[PDB]
Amino acid sequence: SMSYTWTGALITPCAAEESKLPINPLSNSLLRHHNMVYATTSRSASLRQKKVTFDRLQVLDDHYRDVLKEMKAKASTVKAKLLSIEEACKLTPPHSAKSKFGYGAKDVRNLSSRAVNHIRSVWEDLLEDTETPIDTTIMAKSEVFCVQPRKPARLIVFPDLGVRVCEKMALYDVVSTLPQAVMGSSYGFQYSPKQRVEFLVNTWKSKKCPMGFSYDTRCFDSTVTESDIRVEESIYQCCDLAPEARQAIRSLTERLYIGGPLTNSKGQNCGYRRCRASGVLTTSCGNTLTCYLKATAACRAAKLQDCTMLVNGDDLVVICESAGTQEDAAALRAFTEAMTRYSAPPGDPPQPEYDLELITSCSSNVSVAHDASGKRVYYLTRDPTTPLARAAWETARHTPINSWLGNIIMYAPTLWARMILMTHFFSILLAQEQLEKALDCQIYGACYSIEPLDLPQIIERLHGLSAFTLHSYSPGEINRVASCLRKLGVPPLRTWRHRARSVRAKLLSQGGRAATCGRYLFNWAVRTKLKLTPIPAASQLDLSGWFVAGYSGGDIYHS
Ligand SMILES: CC(C)N(c1cc(-c2ccccc2)sc1C(=O)O)C(=O)[C@H]1CC[C@H](C)CC1
Repeated sequence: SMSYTWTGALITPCAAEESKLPINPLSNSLLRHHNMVYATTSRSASLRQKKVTFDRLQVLDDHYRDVLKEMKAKASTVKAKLLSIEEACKLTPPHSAKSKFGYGAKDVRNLSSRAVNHIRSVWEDLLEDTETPIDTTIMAKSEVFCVQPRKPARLIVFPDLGVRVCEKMALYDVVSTLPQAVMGSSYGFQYSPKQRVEFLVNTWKSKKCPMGFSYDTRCFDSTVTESDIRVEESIYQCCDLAPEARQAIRSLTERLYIGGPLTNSKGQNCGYRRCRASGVLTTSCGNTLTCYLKATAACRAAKLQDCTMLVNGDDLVVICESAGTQEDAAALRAFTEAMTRYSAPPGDPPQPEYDLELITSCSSNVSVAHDASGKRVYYLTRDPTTPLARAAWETARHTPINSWLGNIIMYAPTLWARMILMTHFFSILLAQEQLEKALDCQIYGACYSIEPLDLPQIIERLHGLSAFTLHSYSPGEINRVASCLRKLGVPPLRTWRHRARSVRAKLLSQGGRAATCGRYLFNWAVRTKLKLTPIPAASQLDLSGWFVAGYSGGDIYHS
């Protein structure tokens, strides 16, 4: 069927939309070529629509039915708990889009009688009505990027806050446990950056002659069919569920997950959806399962050898036993034809790679650096263009989410995150003393409220002391960063070193934790550097739950 149908009404914004980076003193320090940074707006929704709208082609086969059964078999071991209204409400982000029924996120978290009564009614309605499509709002997603040698905005579709709270009750436990029980080590979100690097290396070194490739599905969401969504529910249905949880999942599947009407911000009827809605709790899990299923089956159809998959929602990387240059190009092409039949056509054609560092998955790639000792240490890095553009944007304007804080946590070991991001921001934060102001950022979709003064502990727990001494990065890595700093017009190492030394000092100076920041995060700043040792408070932080499952668009907030 058509992934989308449109009435012709427009996808509208519910407020004004900024697209250009503002001329700002504090923002010019970091990035100079401001006219290169932009934000997507609804003004380009139509371009995205034309690209996501089309009629899906899908042909299942024995390999597909076989992998599905293997997956359903493992799903059978799971027992999922029904979440209480209180626990569900406790998972709702503080600034989640309010309900159109007279209450918002604040009330939901407070457990106010009004928000709770409505959630129950929405739940009762789920147990009783198994057909009526549930309404969803469509909006153009606002994302910053850097011009290219632009990008039309991504589309987001989500239901009312009431329903979202119900999803959590019926499915939170399922989407957080199942992926893991079904795909095992292949499930990406169970890994912190370091562990992913480790899995990618151990998987790589386990083959005699490794051959890997990343696989980019063209607008994965619009490629998800009604069959895929029922196949996905068929997997959930294998869990031991509470009766109401089972009705809720059956009803959420027919009334929301497979499709439904689309309403813009103005109340108008925009059209209909018959594919994955990016804004429901099951998006991340559903996609990870679907992508894993099609890839695992496709790998058998293409005669690829020793298929080790790594899946993160729609992002997919494959590492396997090479069979020869020619043979691998043929096997890989066969793989794409298989995925195309299962309705996962390629965006950019996959390319076999024989150098791990040359593989981009989750917009990242593994790379080598050296620590104080001089021993080789692997870390996860990525082209810094987008992280930096976004940092500039987050410096010039005020935003709910702080990607820089999230990028510093996920990429603390990188040359760019420490040199630029840490220096830039800690400098700005001190100059307004807000090192204690907790900020919100995201990790695998989930929203987190993190304190900037706790970054040393976090970096040591997640990446290890080496992250503070990495040096002698790879040739490829410095080229990228160089090329990047040249492009956006960012001041050279010389300038950052100088700014860091100034931040370090004013940090060691003022106090305790802040001094810890200066001593650890900026140890690369001084020549007569202090010998770094394990930070006590580190093993005190509850990093449980940080890397268990993906929640992109799932409206989740961990406290
Ligand atoms: C002087 C040199 C030893 N160096 C270095 C600069 C590179 C750089 C490359 C491209 C653009 C800007 C800087 S790479 C590279 C390295 O260690 O290989 C360093 O000391 C850095 C300084 C920044 C620290 C976050 C990590 C350590």
